[PDB]
Amino acid sequence: PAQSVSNLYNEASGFFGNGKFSFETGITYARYDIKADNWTLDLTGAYNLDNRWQFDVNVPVVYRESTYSEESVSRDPTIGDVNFGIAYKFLDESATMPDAVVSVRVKAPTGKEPFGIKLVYVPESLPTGNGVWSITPGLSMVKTFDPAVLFGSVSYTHNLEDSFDDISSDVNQKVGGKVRLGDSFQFGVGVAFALNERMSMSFSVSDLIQRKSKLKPDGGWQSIVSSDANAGYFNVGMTIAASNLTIVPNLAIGMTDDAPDFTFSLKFPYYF
Amino acid sequence: AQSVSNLYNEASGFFGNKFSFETGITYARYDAIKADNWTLDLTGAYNLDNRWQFDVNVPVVYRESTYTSEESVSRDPTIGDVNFGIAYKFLDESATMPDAVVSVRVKAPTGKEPFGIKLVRVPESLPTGNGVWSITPGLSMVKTFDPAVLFGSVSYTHNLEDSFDDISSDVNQKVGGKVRLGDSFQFGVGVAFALNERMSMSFSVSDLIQRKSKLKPDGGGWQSIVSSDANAGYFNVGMTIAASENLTIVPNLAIGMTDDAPDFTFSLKFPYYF
Amino acid sequence: PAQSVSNLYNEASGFFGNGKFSFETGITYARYDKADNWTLDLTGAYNLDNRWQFDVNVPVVYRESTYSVSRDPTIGDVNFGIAYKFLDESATMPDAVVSVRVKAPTGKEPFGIKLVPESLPTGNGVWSITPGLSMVKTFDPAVLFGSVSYTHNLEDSFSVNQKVGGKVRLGDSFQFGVGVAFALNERMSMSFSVSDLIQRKSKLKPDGGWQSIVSSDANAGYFNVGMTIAASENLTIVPNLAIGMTDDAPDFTFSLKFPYYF
Ligand SMILES: CCCCCCCCOCCOCCOCCOCCO
Repeated sequence: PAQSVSNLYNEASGFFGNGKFSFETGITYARYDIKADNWTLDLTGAYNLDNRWQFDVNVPVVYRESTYSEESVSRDPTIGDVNFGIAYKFLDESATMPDAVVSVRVKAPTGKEPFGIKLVYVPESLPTGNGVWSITPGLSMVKTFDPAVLFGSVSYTHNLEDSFDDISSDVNQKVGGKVRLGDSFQFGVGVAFALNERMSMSFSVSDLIQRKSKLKPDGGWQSIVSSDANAGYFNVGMTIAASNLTIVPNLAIGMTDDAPDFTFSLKFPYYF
Repeated sequence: AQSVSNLYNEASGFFGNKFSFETGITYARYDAIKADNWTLDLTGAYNLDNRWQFDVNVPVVYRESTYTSEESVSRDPTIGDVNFGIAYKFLDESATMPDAVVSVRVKAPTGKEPFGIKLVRVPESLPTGNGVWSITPGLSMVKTFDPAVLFGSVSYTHNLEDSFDDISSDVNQKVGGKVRLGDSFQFGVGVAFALNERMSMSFSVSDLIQRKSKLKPDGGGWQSIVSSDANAGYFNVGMTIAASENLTIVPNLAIGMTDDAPDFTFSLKFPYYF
Repeated sequence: PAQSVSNLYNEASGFFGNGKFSFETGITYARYDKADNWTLDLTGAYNLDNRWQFDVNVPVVYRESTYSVSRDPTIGDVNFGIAYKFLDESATMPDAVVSVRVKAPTGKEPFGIKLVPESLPTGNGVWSITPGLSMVKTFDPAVLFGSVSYTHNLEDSFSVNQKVGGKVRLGDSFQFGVGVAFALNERMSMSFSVSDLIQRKSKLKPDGGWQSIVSSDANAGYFNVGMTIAASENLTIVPNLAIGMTDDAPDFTFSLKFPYYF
């Protein structure tokens, strides 16, 4: 099973199932237009049991400079909302069947919370995480139809309701409350080709819908306006085989207002 | 070559593979005022000796727009502007020469006119059409340079003048009048490959330029509307997928480039070919 | 050979490999949001032995910035370019090339214009040395390729009720891109690429002290889909869509160019 195909399948299927363990460094620039430059170092380890089950942690690391006639704000490399996945390959591909993988991705509020950030207007700091617990079930198909590998994916992210000491952006008020960050549905599809024994290329489109954030001061449920979100991405990416070592570059053209203008990913999946 | 022919149908606008029925779900996202527009197209088409083609399209228009606080407007499954189309394929592809099709698109103002809709200060309602007739002549050429299939396409939209009971956005007033919607030009090109016996992919570009719109209130004079004209630009990525070689699944992303065009537009078309 | 893999390189690399004298004429449309810009680029070129290439480019610019101001066709910023290949590709190496472009301020400078403003400019109005490195390399069938450049702008001396006059320093600019290309058949190729221009801020000193212009800083992301189609033995047709990504690019840009190899 040549590395172009197997790198292509890993990337698409979300299921690092070439070896038995796997560690991966990723670096991701994103550009928001408030002008804003955001880099993101990801660190991600995964192990495999019975060719069929996968477990993994991911640790994100976040530098962030936002500019607001103009004044600058910063956040130096902090975590990160740490997330762990479990994944299960319920269907192995055949002529009649696709490859299929159900998964669940719990994510925890380890990063700096966006709530309580006062306004000395320009923020006194920038966040690194939305401040709540998420749980994201998800599905992904992949099937080779020589020489196009078609692939696709759905997921839904329930956030869990949490409470907070301070939720006033105003510089004089400790107004405590609690927050339901509303749910999201995430859809995406695309097609990939094994260009040669080592290289593979992919075109894909994904979209993300967030269903509006309710809030409750210590008061009644007053939902945050402007908080619901559509986020459209268009992606061109390879897949370049190096050694066990691999480089995976990707561009993400921001089709929506809420998605960043573009985003350059450079991932380095390494397999023991 | 099932995908060659599915590519051409799609590129040309000319069903080669007698009768054709086509159901077409489309989503489109505007955000400049946020808006989520769903369209459903029923289309039926006859084809005569791969030479003449008549067809009819019936759009159906769900719509939802959003204007500290902020109200929303909606618009339940109302049908849009129906249209009949005659296309004549005057060149056959050869070594020397392309695959040429010339066509007219007669488009009738069945949908809910935008004019009159009183702005309840946010609209009272959302339109489903432009309220005027229009005939749009067009050309489309398609030529292989194996395995690259080049294609092109150009059209002009002449809108006819029409009278309305009310052209005013005011709730408090009713001024009837006439309108000339500014005519529009539409150029676009692209390339397409057959990936296998069932599938094709496409990369394409397109532009729509529109002349400005004029009103005439009674009994005043013609007055053109500022910032009414537009240049809607689009980048397309697409595929053909022969499903039962009879059924064809046609997905297509469309990335808006210009503020005048929808942020994106996903499309699904299910040509059924008899 | 082949004629595509040739023309593939010559766009990616910016280097006339397979020719002595070369002349390229091209037309470019760009929409902003309202403005409409066309540019006619007349490029001449000589190349010595897949090793040195010299080239002259004259831009001629027609613009319509609808607030409604025009600027009838007029010469832009004429530029020339010494360019030198320093690695020819092997199984191991890439086709590397180093380049230096001087761009002289032959276009109408933007600094004079008084605020609908009187006229539209057709050039930044200062000189600029502009070095840069290219790579191309075939990993059958993928031709990977990439670019890097800095852009030093030179200082010069030179708003309506009043009329002040002094020195200006245009921001320096780093640029870089990457892309895969394909040889589709004997006559034609297809490309895909990305690039981001990063313009540093711009100081201005009245006849006074150096004041940064807030806003003059910029980031111009672009995404490009392209082709080379071989017409004659020596005429390529080079179409290229360039979808802008950030607010500082144009919404879009088509370019048709026609390099003839004489
Ligand atoms: C809260 C988590 C963020 C939402 C991500 C959901 C995406 C799940 O889609 C399944 C397919 O994913 C494709 C690539 O994912 C790789 C991540 O796992 C690394 C294993 O090597």
